[PDB]
Amino acid sequence: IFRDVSLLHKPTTQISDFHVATRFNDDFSRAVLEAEVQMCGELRDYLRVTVSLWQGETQVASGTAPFGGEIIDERGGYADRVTLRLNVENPKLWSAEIPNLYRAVVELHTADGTLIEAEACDVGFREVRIENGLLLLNGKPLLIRGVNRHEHHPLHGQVMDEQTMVQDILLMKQNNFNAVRCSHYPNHPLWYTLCDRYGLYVVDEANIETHGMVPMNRLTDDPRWLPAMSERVTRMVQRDRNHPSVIIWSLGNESGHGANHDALYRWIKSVDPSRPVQYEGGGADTTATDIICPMYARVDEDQPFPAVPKWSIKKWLSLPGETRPLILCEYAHAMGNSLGGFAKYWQAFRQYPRLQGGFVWDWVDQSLIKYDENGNPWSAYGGDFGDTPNDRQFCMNGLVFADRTPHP
Amino acid sequence: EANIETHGMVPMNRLTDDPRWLPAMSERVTRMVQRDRNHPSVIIWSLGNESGHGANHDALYRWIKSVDPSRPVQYEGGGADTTATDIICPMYARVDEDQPFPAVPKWSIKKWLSLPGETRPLILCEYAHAMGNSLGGFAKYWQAFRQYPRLQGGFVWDWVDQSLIKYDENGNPWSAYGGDFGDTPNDRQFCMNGLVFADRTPHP
Repeated sequence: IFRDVSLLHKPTTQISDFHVATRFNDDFSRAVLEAEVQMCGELRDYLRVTVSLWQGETQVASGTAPFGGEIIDERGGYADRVTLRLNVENPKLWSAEIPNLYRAVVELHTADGTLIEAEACDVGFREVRIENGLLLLNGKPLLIRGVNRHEHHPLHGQVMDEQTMVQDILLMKQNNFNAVRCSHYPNHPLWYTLCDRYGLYVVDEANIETHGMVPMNRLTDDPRWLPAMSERVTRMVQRDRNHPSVIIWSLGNESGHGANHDALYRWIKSVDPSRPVQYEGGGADTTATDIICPMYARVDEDQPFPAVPKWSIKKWLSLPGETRPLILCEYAHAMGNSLGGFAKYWQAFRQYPRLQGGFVWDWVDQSLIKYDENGNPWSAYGGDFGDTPNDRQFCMNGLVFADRTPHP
Repeated sequence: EANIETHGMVPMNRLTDDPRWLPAMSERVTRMVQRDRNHPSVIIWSLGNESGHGANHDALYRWIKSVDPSRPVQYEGGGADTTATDIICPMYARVDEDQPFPAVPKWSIKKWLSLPGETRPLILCEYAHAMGNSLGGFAKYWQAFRQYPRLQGGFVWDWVDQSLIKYDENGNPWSAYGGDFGDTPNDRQFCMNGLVFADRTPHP
């Protein structure tokens, strides 16, 4: 039990879910905030919902309505849902450069003004789109200066705390990073919130990795695993969808390419078209990814493995028929005395538009603390716990040591 | 290639964008086609050279496509990738470095292909200026050509030296060039960029 345990007391008639969405006009001078709310319990005509948008102390917009959506099909609509739309003139936009945030409050009350209960979330106005081969944020094209980060503490193992999160964030921002990839599973909830607030772009990734199968595909191509996989994707989305920092969804990691991915990718697109989906498995440019997102592709040299070659990044883009943007999910393996050639990458990124950066691999060394004959600590690695079988140093590829002290 | 080059106008477009030259231009294209269309060796039609990019080109390019869809059309003027060419066909674009002149930059060839929205093949109408002691870097080109599919080669510039024979005080011949005929104004050696000398003897 490595993350928290809580108790939540809800009213009988409550808010069961809600989502936020923001549309903009051609120049972003106007937006619409759209909130869809669903409730559970008995539906009584005196029930209302109010969604209010604050900016600080200042209420910017508010909307009130009673349950009951628009007609959706031949049987009608959702009586237990309501969608409000608030107009916001000249909204302050969220970005990693300036994390403009608003507060959204969702009140479930009766008409006489009595509050049954309230929920809330931070809201960031931003638009994410792939357009014409480019990935845009609020209309301009990003250049991702990112890194992959695992949830690792030398002392606590995989238990995360606010202090650690924050440290990481600040180091990253201080060091010129824009974004982080949740290699390779959904993170501790607070993470998104901090990113939302400090300003980092986040790629949220499903907890699915079947690297060790042969071939890699074996389960992901099997309909019998479809359900299990399905839950790893869907729940992630239902949970993190309202955070502004999340700009891209990822189907998992190194699980080859199976029909299960294709389905899940389509699912997402249907459910939340606000973000792009990416998946590297099976060659990095499959039908299950909106972005070419290889790992360890060289700048100028090709590595043409059978079935799944890794072309030089500059070349990959102009392969016949290709038009997607390219962002490396992992590049520049930072294991020990490393990072040679880092600049070559930076230069291509800067010269080719469709090369919108990448995620360095990785943030922290996954070393653990051990103690000697005199209660003296020391950094341990693969196989140091009599662990079998093991990959030794392979767990140390960070840019910073487990204590958060930097490697050169 | 059509006999049309208005390199010396300012801007380059000046006549090719003028409806009044449409007819004249038109005949330079149409007659070429009517005459050479049955030869198998001809695989691509070109609208001319260095005459910028005008509405006259667009029309003529469409004409050809209509009349003889068996071949592609190419024209470099106006940026090398206009709407009047089926192929990106720049001249002197470098392999790896960009030359971003206003209006008509010359991107590095590897980069040019992946510019957003671009999908045509790229073949250089002129590259590797073979003037005098030259051809350095030739290999860089060959290597890109070989690594990138959409880079289907190019045309070196050029075959023979455009030098002419003159005779001395004793009926001895010698190779003459720009301005050697009291010619004004002139571009001197600029007429010698061949891979072979005018006599057809090779340069190294």
